[PDB]
Amino acid sequence: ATFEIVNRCSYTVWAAASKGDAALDAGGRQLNSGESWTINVEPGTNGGKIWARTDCYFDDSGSGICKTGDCGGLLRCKRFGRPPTTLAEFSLNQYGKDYIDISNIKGFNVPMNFSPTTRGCRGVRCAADIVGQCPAKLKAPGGGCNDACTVFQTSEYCCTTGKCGPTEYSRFFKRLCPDAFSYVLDKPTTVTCPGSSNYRVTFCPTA
Ligand code: NA
Ligand code: NA
Ligand code: NA
Ligand code: NA
Ligand code: NA
Ligand code: NA
Repeated sequence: ATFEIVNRCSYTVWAAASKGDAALDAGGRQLNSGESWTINVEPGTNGGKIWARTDCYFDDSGSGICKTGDCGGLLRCKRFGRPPTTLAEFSLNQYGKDYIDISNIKGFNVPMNFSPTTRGCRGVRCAADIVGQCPAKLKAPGGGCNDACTVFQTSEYCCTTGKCGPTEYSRFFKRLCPDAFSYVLDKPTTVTCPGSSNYRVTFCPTA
């Protein structure tokens, strides 16, 4: 499957793509404002994620640091990124269909649209100014808006027992972005697409 990743932000981002225990395609790349990077994701990929990283520095070996979404200091991510990270999430070719969503469960750093480029389903978007409106206690000094699990490490925010409810913090994310997951047991906003669809992830879609 192809994913075109497009940076419409006025600032550089470092795109990242991983399924948690491996890179997808090259795993990461710099995208200056306006640049597009197309990756190939193997059919059947389960639990894939794409995200933006901000304020990165990398040496020639591709080692360094980002202020949001850092994946163990690598340009080319093999693992998931450090919150806060707006997440494009997908599982492909799962009994004949693809499943996509956007999640704020690991916080928010960059606004995002995640849409099919082929027929048969709609896209999802979280493009509100969540960083600007972020509750004081969730603001990440390094940048972005943390989720409450990251900040407070409670069973209720992290849904550790599989029994949690919405919270004042999850409701903030849900108010600003109704079409993204705001906590683990949120009413799902997953979209079913035809199996083997192709996609576009756009950072700052309303820029
Ligand atoms: Na992101
Ligand atoms: Na990184
Ligand atoms: Na998530
Ligand atoms: Na506030
Ligand atoms: Na939260
Ligand atoms: Na936007």
